[PDB]
Amino acid sequence: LAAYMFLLIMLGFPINFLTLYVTVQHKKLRTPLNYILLNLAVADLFMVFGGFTTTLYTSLHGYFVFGPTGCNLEGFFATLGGEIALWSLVVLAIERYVVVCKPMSNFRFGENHAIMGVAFTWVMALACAAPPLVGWSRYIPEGMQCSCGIDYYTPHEETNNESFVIYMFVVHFIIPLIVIFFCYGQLVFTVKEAAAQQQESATTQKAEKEVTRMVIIMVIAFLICWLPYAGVAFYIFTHQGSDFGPIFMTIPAFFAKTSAVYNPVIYIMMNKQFRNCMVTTLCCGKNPLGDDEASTTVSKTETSQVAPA
Ligand SMILES: *C/C=C(C)/C=C\C=C(C)\C=C\C1=C(C)CCCC1(C)C
Repeated sequence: LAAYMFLLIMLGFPINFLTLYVTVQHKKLRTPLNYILLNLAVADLFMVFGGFTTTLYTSLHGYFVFGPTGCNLEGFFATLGGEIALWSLVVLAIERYVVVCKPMSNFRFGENHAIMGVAFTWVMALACAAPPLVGWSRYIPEGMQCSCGIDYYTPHEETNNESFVIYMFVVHFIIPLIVIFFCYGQLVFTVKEAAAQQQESATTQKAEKEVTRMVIIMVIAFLICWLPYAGVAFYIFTHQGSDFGPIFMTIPAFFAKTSAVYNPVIYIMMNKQFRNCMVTTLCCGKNPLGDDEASTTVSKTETSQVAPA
């Protein structure tokens, strides 16, 4: 595995470099909709803790085995490293969305709760600590966490798979999905809304028009894995290999390593710097005539202005 980890946690880093500069680039004016590279700093930098250091050093060849921990990009930083993306998109997706999901909540603060859902976030990182760590200490369980082996995992992996496949789900792509939908009914105020994510979505304060590329990606961000894998990930993680689920994994662990590709999910920058703009040159893009080179802070007295752009 060490060099599918370069094919594709290198080239993953550092075009997660020219991605993961960029929410340490300034440390942004973080957070916003680039909390996503503060969430996916602790989740696509930690997906390098991960695909360099320990899951590529000690981490799984390299090492090992080890353990370590959850494997631990896989148990930890792909909870975080995909969980956090499920979240980072129950917000983005559909941060059409946040702001019209919700109630724009104060004129902000349909920030949410996404800032404050960043405190929901470790709410499901103390709550993907809670089962998770007492997932391992449900006990061996601590199978491919500690072992990286067994022997609940398998006699009887159904609780254990059969609860977390069905435990993150249980709710985590149950209501959210059903809640979470609905203002993914701000996805029917979005299906007619790319006339809104176009003009209150090429123009709802922050980074957005291309915001509408919103949902070119964000339901292929749904789909990209998490349609063939909501398929071959639910049914996979009935788990049931020995020797065919894994292996098979990779493929079952490929597209969430081609969803460690925060590249066409930084542009989606977009998102702070595709608005500011309005202007003379170029696109990504915000009306578009030109789109530049305007707004900047406050968010403008001129030339691509003030709810800019
Ligand atoms: C690269 C390896 C990965 C991403 C390993 C595990 C993936 C998950 C625990 C996926 C969680 C999710 C599910 C089941 C459904 C909604 C989307 C999701 C990514 C949060």
